Amino acid sequence: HPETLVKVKDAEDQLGARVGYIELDLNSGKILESFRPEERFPMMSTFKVLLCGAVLSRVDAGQEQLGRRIHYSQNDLVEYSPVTEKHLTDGMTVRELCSAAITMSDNTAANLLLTTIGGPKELTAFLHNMGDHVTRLDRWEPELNEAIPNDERDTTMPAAMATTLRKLLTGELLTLASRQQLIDWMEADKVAGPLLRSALPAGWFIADKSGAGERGSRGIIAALGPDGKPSRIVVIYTTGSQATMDERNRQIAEIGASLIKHW
Ligand SMILES: *[B]([O])([O])[C]([C]C1=[C][C]=[C]C(C([O])=O)=C1[O])[N]C([C])=O
Repeated sequence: HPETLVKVKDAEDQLGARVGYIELDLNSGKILESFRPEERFPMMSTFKVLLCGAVLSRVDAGQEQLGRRIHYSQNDLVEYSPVTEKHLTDGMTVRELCSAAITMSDNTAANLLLTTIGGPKELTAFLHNMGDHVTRLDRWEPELNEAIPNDERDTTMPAAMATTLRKLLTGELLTLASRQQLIDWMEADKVAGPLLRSALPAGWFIADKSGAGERGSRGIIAALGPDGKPSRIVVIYTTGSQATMDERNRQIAEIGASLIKHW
């Protein structure tokens, strides 16, 4: 809805930064609405969904186990390791790691998982194989959140990320069981409260993943819909603002409010 585009532009004005936006029909893959769909934005922690996706494909293929336990040490600990830092002694399973990386945005959990699949280059190659020739992971946590202007490293495009997420959630790429596992993690998200979630009406379905970074970067990817089921993919990225975290949260939630309102 064009009225949503009005809010998006309003957001750019409010934040004094670029905003990338996309609304995608889950079933058909049709673009319902877009704003700078083909400009690059830093993915930040939104990439964690893609990471667990690659992990799940490995599991499906017998190359990995959800139950496998990983034993890391204090040396692996990076800033923003709310969960990992609590299990230093016993380690954590692949399952718990994906859960932490997604539901809590745990940075260490991501690096550990990155290691198991062969690093950024491997994640990148996974994406490329599934038809996404744009999205790219170049660094590890937490350097990937650098967001230097004009840098292509660790970026995606709103259209690329939307279509990729769609393939992941509804394609033949993952077994049905893995798909669900993926959705289950996004659904249990615990740090995205002040974003789309704040405008969501009761009884609606939401599976999402947020992210933040330097240079006022903030973003969210999500599958949502009325009646406990998703029917649309929404991707929102911003970068360059000198605004506070709170002001960035508000604009995102206001965009959400508009999209819901004009559903
Ligand atoms: B992520 O954006 O790569 C990473 C970890 C992260 C920490 C706190 C809150 C969020 C969010 O809103 O989802 C995160 O993603 N960001 C940094 C700066 O390390």
